[PDB]
Amino acid sequence: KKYSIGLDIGTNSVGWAVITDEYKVPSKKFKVLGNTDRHSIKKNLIGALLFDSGETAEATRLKRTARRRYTRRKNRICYLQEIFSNEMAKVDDSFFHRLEESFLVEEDKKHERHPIFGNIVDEVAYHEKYPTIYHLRKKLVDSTDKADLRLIYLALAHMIKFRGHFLIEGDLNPDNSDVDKLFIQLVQTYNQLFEENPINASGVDAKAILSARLSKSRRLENLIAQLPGEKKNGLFGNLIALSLGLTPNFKSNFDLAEDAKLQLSKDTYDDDLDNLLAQIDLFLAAKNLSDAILLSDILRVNTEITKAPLSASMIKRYDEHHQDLTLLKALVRQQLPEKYKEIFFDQSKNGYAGYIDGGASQEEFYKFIKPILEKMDGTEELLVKLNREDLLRKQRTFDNGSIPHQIHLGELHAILRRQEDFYPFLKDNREKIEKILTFRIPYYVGPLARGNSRFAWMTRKSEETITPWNFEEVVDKGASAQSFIERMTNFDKNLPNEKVLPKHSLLYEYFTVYNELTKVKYVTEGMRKPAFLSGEQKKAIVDLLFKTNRKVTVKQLKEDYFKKIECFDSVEISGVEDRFNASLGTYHDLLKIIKDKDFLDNEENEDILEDIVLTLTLFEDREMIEERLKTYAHLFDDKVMKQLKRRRYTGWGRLSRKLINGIRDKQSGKTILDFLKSDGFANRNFMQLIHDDSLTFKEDIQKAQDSLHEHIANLAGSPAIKKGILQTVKVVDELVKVMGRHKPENIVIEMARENRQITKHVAQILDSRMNTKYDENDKIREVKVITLKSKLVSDFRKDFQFYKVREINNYHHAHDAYLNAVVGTALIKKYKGRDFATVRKVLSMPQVNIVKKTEVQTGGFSKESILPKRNSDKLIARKKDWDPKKYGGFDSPTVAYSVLVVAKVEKGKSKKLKSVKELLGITIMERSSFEKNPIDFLEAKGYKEVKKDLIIKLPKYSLFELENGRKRMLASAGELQKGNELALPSKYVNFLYLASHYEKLKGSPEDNEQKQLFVEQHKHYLDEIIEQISEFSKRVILADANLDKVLSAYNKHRDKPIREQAENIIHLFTLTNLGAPAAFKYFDTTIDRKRYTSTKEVLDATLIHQSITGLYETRIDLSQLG
RNA sequence: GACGCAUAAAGAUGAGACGCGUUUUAGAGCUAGAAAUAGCAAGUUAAAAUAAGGCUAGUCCGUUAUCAACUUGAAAAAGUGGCACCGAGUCGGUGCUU
DNA sequence: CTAATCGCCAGCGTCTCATCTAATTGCGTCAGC
DNA sequence: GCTCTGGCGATTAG
Repeated sequence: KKYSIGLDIGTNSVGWAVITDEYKVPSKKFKVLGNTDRHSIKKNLIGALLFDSGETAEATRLKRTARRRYTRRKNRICYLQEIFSNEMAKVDDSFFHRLEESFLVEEDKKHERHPIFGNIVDEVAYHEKYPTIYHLRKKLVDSTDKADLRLIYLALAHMIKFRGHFLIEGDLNPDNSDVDKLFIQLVQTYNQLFEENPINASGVDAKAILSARLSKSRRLENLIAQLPGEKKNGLFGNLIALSLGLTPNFKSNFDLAEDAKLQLSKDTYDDDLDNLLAQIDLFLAAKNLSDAILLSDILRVNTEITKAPLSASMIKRYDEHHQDLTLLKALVRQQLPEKYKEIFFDQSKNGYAGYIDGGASQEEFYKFIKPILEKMDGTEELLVKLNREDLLRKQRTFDNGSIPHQIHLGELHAILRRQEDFYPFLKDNREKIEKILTFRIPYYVGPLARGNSRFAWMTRKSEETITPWNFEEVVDKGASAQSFIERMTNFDKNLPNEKVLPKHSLLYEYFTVYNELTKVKYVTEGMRKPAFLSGEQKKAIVDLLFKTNRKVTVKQLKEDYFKKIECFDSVEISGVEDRFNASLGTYHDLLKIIKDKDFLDNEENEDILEDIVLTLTLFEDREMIEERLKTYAHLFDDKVMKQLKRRRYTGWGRLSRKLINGIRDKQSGKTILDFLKSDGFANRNFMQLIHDDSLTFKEDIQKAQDSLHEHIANLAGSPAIKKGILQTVKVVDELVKVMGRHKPENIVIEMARENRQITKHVAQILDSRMNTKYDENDKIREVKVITLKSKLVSDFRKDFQFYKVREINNYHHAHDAYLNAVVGTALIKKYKGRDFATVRKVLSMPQVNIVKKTEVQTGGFSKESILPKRNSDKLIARKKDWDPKKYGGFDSPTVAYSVLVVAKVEKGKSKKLKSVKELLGITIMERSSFEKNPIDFLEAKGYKEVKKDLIIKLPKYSLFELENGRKRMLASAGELQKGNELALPSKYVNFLYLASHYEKLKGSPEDNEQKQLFVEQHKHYLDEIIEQISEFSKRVILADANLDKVLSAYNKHRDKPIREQAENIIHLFTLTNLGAPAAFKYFDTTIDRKRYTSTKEVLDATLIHQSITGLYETRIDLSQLG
């Protein structure tokens, strides 16, 4: 007996079929186990498996990072307390305790209920003097009197905890930048640097610069309007750098210095001055103007007598808010009394009371209040403010996302420099506080673990706790920046032990250029066939036409080389379009940088180069590059080092160094490069050298050279296709096992992926898994593995009237797999099947094995939102001591699996034990506690005298079978899902597909009237379809109300055309599809869903255990338990 | 079938940081009143938590992938279910055979 | 003191750095013959 | 040669 397997792979399904030799599906008699009353089930060999798609590991990553940002921040404050503790032991020895316990309710506090002062009068006075924290910060910055230590700590902690962003490097001075009339100093500097009496346009001032946007479309208009220049730099060649930075890196005018090379504000300025000193300013005022623009974009109050602009801006905002509020209140009271209580007392709307106490944002408040004041009188200023987002604003909003940290730090400095006079400790350890504020872990060091994390790579120099003060004396920076890169680069395919070489490297470029050049097929009149060049000619031509220029075309090789002879016009070439795809770029760059010849041509020096290009590829910071290059300082001049350290390379190659240079034969003593250079009159390239038996370069690879999951998990692609592939691999294995341990003859695969290599990998995996019997001479193909496109099956489907609709049932996966197998087997035989009646019989079969994979749930504990306190038993505590009846908490957890527990429980007024049997919900949070010791766990839950052996665990999608062939799957401890299929006969499906798509052609225009005539003489199929649906829904669905609503809805619309009627009959199958109930739409009526919330009807049913294929089964009669 | 150079649109993993949002508490409400109530005044901020927690005690870990039942085995992992013919409402009927 | 109904709710925006994959073009190779 | 779908708080009725 010989058979064949057909498969169809997807993201949420897989379909399998087995055909013997005539496109016929066999049938067999399998046996069942358990305490039931069955012994044999007759099953057909075709079906599908259904699961739910996997998901990427990105979201989890984000959560992890967020965690790491709350562990460090809480430390950032604790350090500060360590510096204040002793001093704070003298003023109030309970300040920190109250700050810690402020969250608890009034009764759980073991101290006073006022955090700061411990009094009522002092607290009220403090809140009255400083309405906000910004008043306190500005007062501490600007005043000169002795303050209280508590206020200093509060201000410092508020600045340390919220510390701005780190996107700008350098120094920023708000005092010298808030004055935006500096442009006159720019004009006078421009006049003094270039004496030609420049002209300018009067009318453009600081405010016009303020309104300018980052988009160059408005920037060009601003620059042409502000000054009509006299030269290229005047128009836009220089002012762009002054306004924002020299973003272009190409010469706009020769007069800048020589060319244009400056960039924006980063760590490059300290070297970019080398561009200007050679051509000695506007470059100093450019920074001031750019800083002025970028700082006045966010700050309104310019500095006159204050060193704190941010606090002044916030105070001004607060005062304007108060004034606008009182004016609006008075006017609204005077002109529209009826709306008053609607806007200032109701929290359920978007009024002012819903803006402060409710949950509305600025946009909703403005959109709700604009029409209210639109029809009023005396609302011009408020209306114009509402269009600029300045009406009744708050201090802490989203717009604060663009505050640099260099602002915050500035204020901190001031707050110390005064109060250090009265407190010696502040002067003693000011630098500690600054370092606490402005310390960040570099992105190339990562976590600071001690070998217990699978994410870290850091290497230490000693053994001691790591703090911001002794960071650079415990951790190692070069050894960490090296491992940050060495843990991601590829290995050499030929030898899986060596690291690859950087893409730009002298050895690698030599290999590439010689490999390309050695196969030149030059032809001449005298020599009719393409010969191969000799070693000395290559050695001459490489330096003649490669070490002097980087780019060479065909003309250069045809003319320049043959100048010594007369055959320059008689040599023709082939295999090159117009140039060579190789160059000695690194050689030319090092020649320009070093300006020396012998150091590059000498072989003995190449080792040094092998490091000079290595570091320039690994590191990215200037400091570490300089530290590594310090070793070779004496080799070149200081100017040479300064110009060299500005060169950066990226990328990596694919061939290591041990293979290109370092391995040689024992009978020749030459390396691959040597042979490729001087093979002789007949030359061979890398591919011919490596795959050669005359020299011992083959066996070296063989002597230089595993579970399934760890090999699957290394493919490239989305995890969904990986899940599908892993399922298919096991489906094939079980199918092989079932039918007598005889391997198939063909396997036909078809992929279907959406957002020609994954198919080649799956085919490789299956072929390597199947072909094991290895011959001894050379290689045997016991089985084949065919690959098929998706067009052929679709054409065979749409040509012979084998239509399909996906809304009826889940039977189309198996039919697709069967058709794939049939078409492939037929097609690989001739180098359109026969007896189509067999195909129709197979596709009209009522028995197909559809199984849904059972799974235990994983994920988050419960819903992420925190709910207000209320008296209920569904609230989950947030910490252990926070009782949800006083602080709120989470609700609606997620269950992992359920358990069938049978035992006694006290009940009734008599307080007596009664036998009971119920399900239970073991949440994700409680899984470990149950699995560690179940008996105690569910004895503390209420039950007692529990039988140990009768406990059964039921994952999601467990299958129960009830009376009259009614199947329900399980979804939770208190909900069920439908589990049956509808097997509609083929003729109804064929008619129903043709009725739809009525207005659009399906084939030739001359062969379409027959389909119409068919639909008019078979119009009366709709009643039969409705009767079929009604009978099925009466037998297995039990949805009488929805069914008799659907019946009336259909009966009311019998006069509509056929197209709409059929297109809406298609919509009615949502009532009978398995899975979760869903709401569908008829013509105009809407039908709501019916959900099964009672799970007590499956405790007397039969529990079915199923295999992945679905043919092996186990049945348990639950009526005998108890 | 696989390997080394010449290409412009998407993804897939890991690291370092900002700005909001939500819960509880603090910021003394007044007057007419027997009562349920009514009239007025105020509103912009701060503290703590941000998966319950763990031991290996780190300025570290805790939402990805894997998962029918029974027998052996801590785990790794290994094993367990007859064949032909006629038919078709979720699979039946007949004949050999352990 | 439980079973059939109808209805409402679910955390979200942004910035820097590094390493891998891959479909088609033309280049010359092996695998084989 | 060449190859979306479970939880939760209300309603009236057996």
